[PDB]
Amino acid sequence: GRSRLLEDFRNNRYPNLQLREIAGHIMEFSQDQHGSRFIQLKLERATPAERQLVFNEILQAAYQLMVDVFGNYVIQKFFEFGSLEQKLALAERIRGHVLSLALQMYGCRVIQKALEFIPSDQQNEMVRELDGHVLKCVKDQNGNHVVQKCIECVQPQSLQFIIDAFKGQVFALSTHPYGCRVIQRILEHCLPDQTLPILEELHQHTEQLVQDQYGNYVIQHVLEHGRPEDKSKIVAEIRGNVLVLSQHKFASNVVEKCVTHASRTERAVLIDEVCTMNDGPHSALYTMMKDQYANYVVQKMIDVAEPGQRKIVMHKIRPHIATLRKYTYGKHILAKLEKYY
RNA sequence: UUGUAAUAUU
Repeated sequence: GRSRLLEDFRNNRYPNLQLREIAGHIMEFSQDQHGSRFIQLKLERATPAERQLVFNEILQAAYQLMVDVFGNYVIQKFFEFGSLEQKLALAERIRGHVLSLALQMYGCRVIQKALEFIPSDQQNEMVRELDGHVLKCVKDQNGNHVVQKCIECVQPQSLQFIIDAFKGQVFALSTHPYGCRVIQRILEHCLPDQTLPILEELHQHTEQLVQDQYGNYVIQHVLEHGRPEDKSKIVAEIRGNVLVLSQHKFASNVVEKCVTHASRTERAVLIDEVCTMNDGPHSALYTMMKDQYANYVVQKMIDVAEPGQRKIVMHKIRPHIATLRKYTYGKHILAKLEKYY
Protein backbone atom coordinates (compact mmCIF):
# COMPACT_ATOMS: atom_id res chain seq x y z
CA GLY A 1 0.00 0.00 0.00
CA ARG A 2 2.59 2.55 1.15
CA SER A 3 5.70 3.51 -0.84
CA ARG A 4 9.09 1.90 -0.25
CA LEU A 5 10.06 5.43 0.82
CA LEU A 6 7.23 5.58 3.38
CA GLU A 7 7.65 1.90 4.53
CA ASP A 8 11.42 2.47 4.80
CA PHE A 9 10.74 5.56 6.88
CA ARG A 10 8.33 3.74 9.17
CA ASN A 11 11.11 1.16 9.69
CA ASN A 12 13.73 3.71 10.84
CA ARG A 13 15.91 3.30 7.69
CA TYR A 14 16.32 7.13 7.56
CA PRO A 15 17.57 8.97 10.73
CA ASN A 16 18.75 11.96 8.68
CA LEU A 17 15.50 12.36 6.61
CA GLN A 18 14.81 15.94 5.38
CA LEU A 19 11.64 17.50 3.94
CA ARG A 20 13.52 17.97 0.66
CA GLU A 21 14.00 14.21 0.44
CA ILE A 22 10.24 13.54 0.48
CA ALA A 23 9.23 15.99 -2.30
CA GLY A 24 6.62 14.02 -4.29
CA HIS A 25 5.51 12.06 -1.21
CA ILE A 26 4.02 14.84 0.87
CA MET A 27 0.41 13.78 0.48
CA GLU A 28 1.12 10.16 1.26
CA PHE A 29 3.40 11.15 4.17
CA SER A 30 0.72 13.60 5.55
CA GLN A 31 -1.79 10.77 5.79
CA ASP A 32 0.57 8.48 7.70
CA GLN A 33 0.76 8.48 11.46
CA HIS A 34 4.54 8.87 11.65
CA GLY A 35 4.85 10.68 8.28
CA SER A 36 2.49 13.38 9.60
CA ARG A 37 4.41 13.88 12.86
CA PHE A 38 7.63 13.94 10.80
CA ILE A 39 6.25 16.72 8.58
CA GLN A 40 4.78 18.61 11.60
CA LEU A 41 8.19 18.68 13.34
CA LYS A 42 10.33 19.44 10.22
CA LEU A 43 7.96 22.29 9.31
CA GLU A 44 8.50 23.94 12.76
CA ARG A 45 12.21 24.36 11.83
CA ALA A 46 11.83 24.90 8.09
CA THR A 47 12.75 28.20 6.42
CA PRO A 48 9.82 29.93 4.65
CA ALA A 49 11.20 28.56 1.37
CA GLU A 50 11.19 24.97 2.56
CA ARG A 51 7.67 25.33 3.93
CA GLN A 52 6.48 26.48 0.46
CA LEU A 53 7.86 23.35 -1.17
CA VAL A 54 5.66 21.31 1.16
CA PHE A 55 2.70 23.60 0.70
CA ASN A 56 2.80 23.20 -3.08
CA GLU A 57 1.86 19.51 -2.68
CA ILE A 58 -0.63 19.94 0.18
CA LEU A 59 -2.62 22.56 -1.74
CA GLN A 60 -4.15 20.55 -4.58
CA ALA A 61 -5.80 17.83 -2.41
CA ALA A 62 -6.08 20.17 0.60
CA TYR A 63 -9.64 18.96 1.35
CA GLN A 64 -8.53 15.35 1.44
CA LEU A 65 -5.99 16.27 4.17
CA MET A 66 -8.42 18.48 6.07
CA VAL A 67 -10.81 15.58 6.77
CA ASP A 68 -7.93 13.16 7.52
CA VAL A 69 -7.08 11.77 10.99
CA PHE A 70 -3.44 12.71 10.57
CA GLY A 71 -3.39 15.10 7.57
CA ASN A 72 -5.51 17.80 9.37
CA TYR A 73 -2.47 18.64 11.52
CA VAL A 74 -0.29 19.49 8.48
CA ILE A 75 -3.00 21.92 7.27
CA GLN A 76 -3.31 23.71 10.69
CA LYS A 77 0.46 24.14 10.81
CA PHE A 78 0.04 26.34 7.76
CA PHE A 79 -2.66 28.49 9.35
CA GLU A 80 -0.40 28.88 12.40
CA PHE A 81 2.85 29.70 10.61
CA GLY A 82 1.99 30.39 6.94
CA SER A 83 2.26 33.42 4.67
CA LEU A 84 -0.87 35.44 4.00
CA GLU A 85 -1.13 34.01 0.46
CA GLN A 86 -0.94 30.36 1.72
CA LYS A 87 -3.64 31.04 4.25
CA LEU A 88 -5.93 32.58 1.61
CA ALA A 89 -5.31 29.64 -0.78
CA LEU A 90 -6.39 27.25 1.99
CA ALA A 91 -9.43 29.38 2.90
CA GLU A 92 -10.30 29.26 -0.86
CA ARG A 93 -10.08 25.45 -0.58
CA ILE A 94 -12.46 25.41 2.34
CA ARG A 95 -14.99 27.62 0.58
CA GLY A 96 -18.25 25.67 0.02
CA HIS A 97 -17.29 22.95 2.51
CA VAL A 98 -17.47 24.86 5.74
CA LEU A 99 -20.52 23.04 7.10
CA SER A 100 -19.57 19.50 6.19
CA LEU A 101 -16.08 20.09 7.60
CA ALA A 102 -17.56 21.66 10.81
CA LEU A 103 -19.59 18.51 11.43
CA GLN A 104 -16.64 16.26 11.06
CA MET A 105 -14.18 15.08 13.73
CA TYR A 106 -10.99 16.24 11.93
CA GLY A 107 -12.43 18.83 9.55
CA CYS A 108 -13.82 20.85 12.43
CA ARG A 109 -10.32 21.39 13.79
CA VAL A 110 -9.15 22.84 10.50
CA ILE A 111 -12.12 25.27 10.58
CA GLN A 112 -11.48 26.39 14.16
CA LYS A 113 -7.83 26.94 13.32
CA ALA A 114 -8.70 28.86 10.13
CA LEU A 115 -11.08 31.29 11.96
CA GLU A 116 -8.22 32.28 14.23
CA PHE A 117 -5.69 33.11 11.56
CA ILE A 118 -7.49 34.34 8.45
CA PRO A 119 -8.48 37.99 7.81
CA SER A 120 -11.79 39.34 8.96
CA ASP A 121 -13.32 39.45 5.44
CA GLN A 122 -12.45 35.76 5.02
CA GLN A 123 -13.95 34.87 8.39
CA ASN A 124 -17.17 36.56 7.34
CA GLU A 125 -17.23 34.54 4.11
CA MET A 126 -16.63 31.31 6.05
CA VAL A 127 -19.35 31.88 8.66
CA ARG A 128 -22.10 32.81 6.08
CA GLU A 129 -22.20 29.06 5.19
CA LEU A 130 -23.36 28.22 8.75
CA ASP A 131 -26.39 30.47 8.35
CA GLY A 132 -29.43 28.15 8.37
CA HIS A 133 -27.45 25.38 10.17
CA VAL A 134 -26.69 26.95 13.56
CA LEU A 135 -28.80 24.53 15.71
CA LYS A 136 -27.37 21.57 13.80
CA CYS A 137 -23.83 22.70 14.67
CA VAL A 138 -24.56 23.77 18.30
CA LYS A 139 -26.10 20.36 19.05
CA ASP A 140 -23.19 18.57 17.34
CA GLN A 141 -20.29 17.27 19.48
CA ASN A 142 -17.83 18.61 16.91
CA GLY A 143 -19.73 21.49 15.28
CA ASN A 144 -20.48 23.23 18.59
CA HIS A 145 -16.79 24.08 18.97
CA VAL A 146 -16.64 25.63 15.50
CA VAL A 147 -19.58 27.84 16.58
CA GLN A 148 -17.87 28.81 19.85
CA LYS A 149 -14.71 29.71 17.92
CA CYS A 150 -16.88 31.93 15.65
CA ILE A 151 -18.24 33.78 18.64
CA GLU A 152 -14.67 34.21 20.08
CA CYS A 153 -12.77 35.19 16.94
CA VAL A 154 -15.21 36.78 14.44
CA GLN A 155 -16.71 40.37 14.38
CA PRO A 156 -19.99 40.02 16.40
CA GLN A 157 -21.86 41.85 13.60
CA SER A 158 -21.25 38.92 11.27
CA LEU A 159 -23.09 36.56 13.63
CA GLN A 160 -26.56 38.11 13.98
CA PHE A 161 -27.90 34.85 12.56
CA ILE A 162 -26.62 32.88 15.61
CA ILE A 163 -28.75 35.16 17.80
CA ASP A 164 -31.68 35.01 15.44
CA ALA A 165 -31.41 31.16 15.46
CA PHE A 166 -31.48 31.15 19.28
CA LYS A 167 -34.80 33.13 19.48
CA GLY A 168 -37.23 30.83 21.25
CA GLN A 169 -34.43 28.29 21.82
CA VAL A 170 -32.58 29.76 24.77
CA PHE A 171 -34.21 27.38 27.19
CA ALA A 172 -33.82 24.38 24.94
CA LEU A 173 -30.08 24.99 24.40
CA SER A 174 -29.26 26.18 27.97
CA THR A 175 -30.33 22.67 29.04
CA HIS A 176 -28.30 20.98 26.23
CA PRO A 177 -24.71 19.64 26.99
CA TYR A 178 -23.15 21.67 24.13
CA GLY A 179 -25.77 24.46 23.77
CA CYS A 180 -25.20 25.62 27.35
CA ARG A 181 -21.48 26.24 26.59
CA VAL A 182 -22.46 28.12 23.42
CA ILE A 183 -24.85 30.30 25.51
CA GLN A 184 -21.95 30.98 27.87
CA ARG A 185 -19.74 32.19 24.95
CA ILE A 186 -22.56 34.46 23.73
CA LEU A 187 -22.92 36.13 27.13
CA GLU A 188 -19.14 36.71 27.07
CA HIS A 189 -18.66 38.02 23.49
CA CYS A 190 -21.79 39.02 21.48
CA LEU A 191 -22.92 42.76 21.56
CA PRO A 192 -25.41 44.11 24.23
CA ASP A 193 -28.24 44.31 21.64
CA GLN A 194 -27.40 40.66 20.86
CA THR A 195 -27.28 39.42 24.49
CA LEU A 196 -30.45 41.40 25.21
CA PRO A 197 -32.88 38.86 23.63
CA ILE A 198 -30.82 35.96 25.12
CA LEU A 199 -30.97 37.43 28.64
CA GLU A 200 -34.75 38.02 28.24
CA GLU A 201 -35.47 34.30 27.71
CA LEU A 202 -33.11 33.29 30.47
CA HIS A 203 -35.00 35.54 32.89
CA GLN A 204 -38.31 33.96 31.74
CA HIS A 205 -37.07 30.45 32.74
CA THR A 206 -34.69 31.02 35.62
CA GLU A 207 -36.59 28.85 38.17
CA GLN A 208 -36.56 25.97 35.78
CA LEU A 209 -32.96 26.66 34.54
CA VAL A 210 -31.46 26.58 38.08
CA GLN A 211 -32.83 23.03 38.54
CA ASP A 212 -31.23 21.77 35.30
CA GLN A 213 -27.89 19.96 35.22
CA TYR A 214 -26.64 22.42 32.54
CA GLY A 215 -29.02 25.38 32.86
CA ASN A 216 -27.79 26.06 36.39
CA TYR A 217 -24.39 26.92 34.88
CA VAL A 218 -25.95 29.51 32.60
CA ILE A 219 -27.65 31.26 35.49
CA GLN A 220 -24.46 31.14 37.54
CA HIS A 221 -22.48 32.62 34.60
CA VAL A 222 -24.73 35.70 34.68
CA LEU A 223 -24.37 35.92 38.47
CA GLU A 224 -20.58 35.94 38.08
CA HIS A 225 -20.06 38.09 34.97
CA GLY A 226 -23.32 39.85 34.13
CA ARG A 227 -24.80 43.28 34.78
CA PRO A 228 -26.12 44.22 38.22
CA GLU A 229 -29.68 44.41 36.79
CA ASP A 230 -29.40 40.79 35.60
CA LYS A 231 -27.99 39.62 38.92
CA SER A 232 -30.89 41.37 40.72
CA LYS A 233 -33.62 39.69 38.63
CA ILE A 234 -32.03 36.29 39.33
CA VAL A 235 -31.69 36.69 43.13
CA ALA A 236 -35.33 37.88 43.22
CA GLU A 237 -36.47 34.63 41.53
CA ILE A 238 -34.33 32.58 43.93
CA ARG A 239 -35.62 34.56 46.95
CA GLY A 240 -38.91 33.08 48.11
CA ASN A 241 -37.66 29.73 46.84
CA VAL A 242 -34.50 29.44 48.95
CA LEU A 243 -35.61 26.50 51.10
CA VAL A 244 -36.58 24.10 48.32
CA LEU A 245 -33.91 25.27 45.86
CA SER A 246 -31.27 24.91 48.59
CA GLN A 247 -32.20 21.16 48.85
CA HIS A 248 -31.88 20.57 45.08
CA LYS A 249 -28.67 19.03 43.78
CA PHE A 250 -28.27 21.49 40.97
CA ALA A 251 -29.97 24.71 42.10
CA SER A 252 -28.26 24.61 45.48
CA ASN A 253 -25.10 25.77 43.71
CA VAL A 254 -27.08 28.67 42.29
CA VAL A 255 -28.36 29.82 45.69
CA GLU A 256 -24.70 29.85 46.87
CA LYS A 257 -23.71 31.90 43.85
CA CYS A 258 -26.52 34.43 44.61
CA VAL A 259 -25.27 34.51 48.20
CA THR A 260 -21.79 35.36 46.87
CA HIS A 261 -22.60 37.86 44.10
CA ALA A 262 -25.80 39.54 45.37
CA SER A 263 -25.54 43.16 46.60
CA ARG A 264 -24.70 43.44 50.30
CA THR A 265 -28.37 44.32 50.74
CA GLU A 266 -29.57 41.37 48.60
CA ARG A 267 -27.25 38.87 50.38
CA ALA A 268 -28.60 40.07 53.75
CA VAL A 269 -32.18 39.69 52.54
CA LEU A 270 -31.57 36.05 51.37
CA ILE A 271 -29.85 35.08 54.68
CA ASP A 272 -32.75 36.76 56.50
CA GLU A 273 -35.24 34.67 54.49
CA VAL A 274 -33.94 31.28 55.73
CA CYS A 275 -33.60 32.72 59.26
CA THR A 276 -37.22 33.77 59.40
CA MET A 277 -38.89 30.97 57.37
CA ASN A 278 -40.65 28.25 59.34
CA ASP A 279 -40.95 24.94 57.47
CA GLY A 280 -43.70 23.39 59.64
CA PRO A 281 -42.38 22.21 63.10
CA HIS A 282 -38.89 23.77 63.00
CA SER A 283 -37.05 26.47 61.06
CA ALA A 284 -36.23 26.28 57.37
CA LEU A 285 -32.63 26.63 58.68
CA TYR A 286 -32.90 23.37 60.64
CA THR A 287 -34.12 21.48 57.52
CA MET A 288 -31.20 22.93 55.55
CA MET A 289 -28.62 22.11 58.21
CA LYS A 290 -29.31 18.41 57.95
CA ASP A 291 -29.77 18.33 54.19
CA GLN A 292 -27.21 16.87 51.81
CA TYR A 293 -27.01 19.94 49.55
CA ALA A 294 -28.40 22.77 51.69
CA ASN A 295 -25.79 22.30 54.45
CA TYR A 296 -23.37 23.82 51.88
CA VAL A 297 -25.68 26.79 51.38
CA VAL A 298 -25.91 27.42 55.15
CA GLN A 299 -22.13 27.22 55.41
CA LYS A 300 -21.84 29.66 52.50
CA MET A 301 -24.17 32.11 54.24
CA ILE A 302 -21.94 31.93 57.31
CA ASP A 303 -18.82 32.80 55.33
CA VAL A 304 -20.20 35.76 53.40
CA ALA A 305 -22.60 37.34 55.89
CA GLU A 306 -21.49 40.65 57.41
CA PRO A 307 -20.16 39.90 60.96
CA GLY A 308 -23.40 41.08 62.67
CA GLN A 309 -25.78 38.85 60.68
CA ARG A 310 -23.34 35.88 60.93
CA LYS A 311 -23.59 36.12 64.73
CA ILE A 312 -27.43 36.12 64.70
CA VAL A 313 -27.41 33.02 62.42
CA MET A 314 -24.82 31.23 64.62
CA HIS A 315 -26.81 32.02 67.70
CA LYS A 316 -30.00 30.79 65.98
CA ILE A 317 -28.22 27.44 65.15
CA ARG A 318 -27.11 26.95 68.78
CA PRO A 319 -30.48 25.48 70.10
CA HIS A 320 -30.21 22.55 67.59
CA ILE A 321 -26.49 21.56 68.07
CA ALA A 322 -27.27 18.44 70.10
CA THR A 323 -29.68 17.17 67.45
CA LEU A 324 -27.40 18.15 64.55
CA ARG A 325 -24.71 15.73 65.80
CA LYS A 326 -27.03 12.76 65.18
CA TYR A 327 -27.78 13.52 61.48
CA THR A 328 -25.24 12.63 58.74
CA TYR A 329 -24.74 16.16 57.33
CA GLY A 330 -24.90 18.07 60.67
CA LYS A 331 -21.20 17.54 61.48
CA HIS A 332 -20.44 19.96 58.60
CA ILE A 333 -22.47 22.88 60.10
CA LEU A 334 -20.77 22.32 63.44
CA ALA A 335 -17.31 22.14 61.82
CA LYS A 336 -18.01 25.50 60.18
CA LEU A 337 -19.35 27.12 63.38
CA GLU A 338 -16.33 25.87 65.33
CA LYS A 339 -14.06 27.83 62.95
CA TYR A 340 -15.71 31.06 64.00
CA TYR A 341 -16.05 30.23 67.71
C1' U B 1 -12.55 11.43 53.83
C1' U B 2 -20.60 15.49 52.37
C1' G B 3 -22.81 17.94 46.26
C1' U B 4 -23.20 19.14 39.24
C1' A B 5 -20.91 20.20 34.23
C1' A B 6 -18.69 18.72 26.91
C1' U B 7 -15.64 10.81 26.46
C1' A B 8 -14.72 17.00 21.49
C1' U B 9 -8.31 14.44 16.82
C1' U B 10 -1.96 12.22 16.05
